[PDB]
Amino acid sequence: ALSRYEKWEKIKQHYQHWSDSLSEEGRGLLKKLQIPIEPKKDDIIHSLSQEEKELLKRIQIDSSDFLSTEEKEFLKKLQIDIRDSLSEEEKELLNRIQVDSSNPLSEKEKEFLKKLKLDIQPYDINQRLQDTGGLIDSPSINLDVRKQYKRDIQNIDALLHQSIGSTLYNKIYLYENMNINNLTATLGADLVDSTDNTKINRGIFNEFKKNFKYSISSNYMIVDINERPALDNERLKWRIQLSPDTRAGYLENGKLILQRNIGLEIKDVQIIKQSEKEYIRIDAKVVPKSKIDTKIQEAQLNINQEWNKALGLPKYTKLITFNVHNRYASNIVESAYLILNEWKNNIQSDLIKKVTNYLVDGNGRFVFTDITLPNIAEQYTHQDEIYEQVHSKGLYVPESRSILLHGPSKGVELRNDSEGFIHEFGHAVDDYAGYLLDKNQSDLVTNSKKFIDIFKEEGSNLTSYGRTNEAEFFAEAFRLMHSTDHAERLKVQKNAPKTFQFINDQIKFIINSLV
Ligand SMILES: Cc1cc(S(=O)(=O)N(Cc2ccc(CN)cc2)[C@H](C)C(=O)NO)ccc1F
Ligand SMILES: [Zn+2]
Repeated sequence: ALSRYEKWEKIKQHYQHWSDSLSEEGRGLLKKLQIPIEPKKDDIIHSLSQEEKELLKRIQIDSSDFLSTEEKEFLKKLQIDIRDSLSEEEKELLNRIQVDSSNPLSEKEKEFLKKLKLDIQPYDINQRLQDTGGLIDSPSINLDVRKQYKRDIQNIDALLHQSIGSTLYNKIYLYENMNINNLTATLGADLVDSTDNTKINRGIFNEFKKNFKYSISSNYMIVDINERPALDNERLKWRIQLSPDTRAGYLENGKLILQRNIGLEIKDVQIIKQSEKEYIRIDAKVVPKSKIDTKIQEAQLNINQEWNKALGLPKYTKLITFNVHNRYASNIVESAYLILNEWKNNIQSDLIKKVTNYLVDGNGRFVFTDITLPNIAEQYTHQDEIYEQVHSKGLYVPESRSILLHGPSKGVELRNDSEGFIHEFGHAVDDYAGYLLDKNQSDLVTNSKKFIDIFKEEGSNLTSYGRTNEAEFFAEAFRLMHSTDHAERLKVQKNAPKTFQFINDQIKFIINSLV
């Protein structure tokens, strides 16, 4: 055994001059990176009108279809403060109406929350870096805050000037404990076996290992000099080897902060045992970011050439985009091949071809990303207003004729990423149908005389989320009609006959469009 405390001491000495040279502005900066600054709950609540308090008190927050997971969590802690001023029956009653309460929000509820989200952003450098993938000019937060982020990130980059060096880099390992849900909320919930939680589901594991070949860090990784025993939710244990010129800084209690924008090549992925629980070891080696970007671009070129051919498109149509910057990079890239495969397997070749030609005619894109959708230009160039921007698993944006699919998050009511894609392709089918109906006044076919009536009657029969509005109802019905599960296709035909009819009609109408 090679001594944890001597390893520590030697890395501390390597950075001792650097540490002692830090101004205390420098020190403040590093602590702020480590410990984000949260919103002041009191002030938020103090600023609500009495009518807004009453609303926030009674509102069900997971009914939202646009808030991030971070925003959703904060709001719930905010509901609590609001509520601790009540009777025990009030509190119990208000929680009593929560069981059969999967329903869509009222319009005055949604409008309120959409504006409230501008006021509950933490100031959190590493989160801002990961969310935007390093592209911090993205107009998804207030301009003034955005500029404060830029100054801080620039100053941190300038503090991290000293590399680990030629002597240390192949003598030490660095460690990082991770929650599986921070890479894939989908595989996360089902990689710990259900029979036994101390075991790893070998099938999912082979899937995860399958193309986990590279990884990108767009923020500043905090790593441990010595391995720390896992917490509850920490089933991923990274062991990282740096490169000689990897720049880093010493943090107290045996940590290193690494420079942003590095690449990691996955060298090995194993199941290992640590006190009768199973964990996943991930061995990784720091490489230059550009190397991995080169691999991403070649994959993008190759998936487009493959799909340009299969779709009867010009050879150099830029159709599929990899917008990839985060720790599960290579899976995003590989997952897109499989998603597009399930798409061609479950939808008529003529429908797919005629609609995708329409998207390409409007300079459209299939964007596969691991940054948040508000930070994708296919959304933000057409949605100036932050209160109108959407976080979700998937989005169709008609103004840019693009489908956006966010890899890392897990969609409610979804079995996988392929299902999510097909629902988005449902919005695009709705778009083209409305255009064919009326080529100058290009509107959505769900905004038509007919379909509104159909929705007013059958709008409650299918999925809970189908009850939101005409657009979503259509999209869900379209998704269920092309499910791999046979039973799903028929429940639509039986529980909502007119919609079934109406969609199959539009599909006919589209395929029957020509030269
Ligand atoms: C069920 C489902 C969800 C999504 S989604 O999660 O990506 N999504 C909506 C959303 C629904 C439900 C909830 C919480 N119950 C939150 C958000 C977005 C806005 C959407 O309508 N894109 O067209 C995509 C495909 C799906 F089949
Ligand atoms: Zn939708």
